[PDB]
Amino acid sequence: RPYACPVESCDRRFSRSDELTRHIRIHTGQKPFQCRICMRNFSRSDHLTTHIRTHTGEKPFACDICGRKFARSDERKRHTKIHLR
DNA sequence: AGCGTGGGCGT
DNA sequence: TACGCCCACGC
Ligand SMILES: [Zn+2]
Ligand SMILES: [Zn+2]
Ligand SMILES: [Zn+2]
Repeated sequence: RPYACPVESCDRRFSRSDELTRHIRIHTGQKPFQCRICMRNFSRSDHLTTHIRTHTGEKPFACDICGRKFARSDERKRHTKIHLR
């Protein structure tokens, strides 16, 4: 973690330069991705793709046990667990 | 439950 | 650099 955040309030260190650049955004308020539908702005590309799903209702991940659908895999993961109890 | 959003990192 | 996953936390 040879990359440190120069913001005198922030404590963060990163392994690559791109992690730092990305991180900077929290400091600068830069939200480079706009949702085409609601115009809302987002700091990341991946976050934008997942948020759009809220508009379209697209759910690419289904539970293997019950077939319940989710917009995100993390949502799926959180859910499969319930089948243990 | 739904979903914003940061961190780690393969590529 | 940039993307796009996973993974996790928080409300
Ligand atoms: Zn910082
Ligand atoms: Zn939107
Ligand atoms: Zn299920």
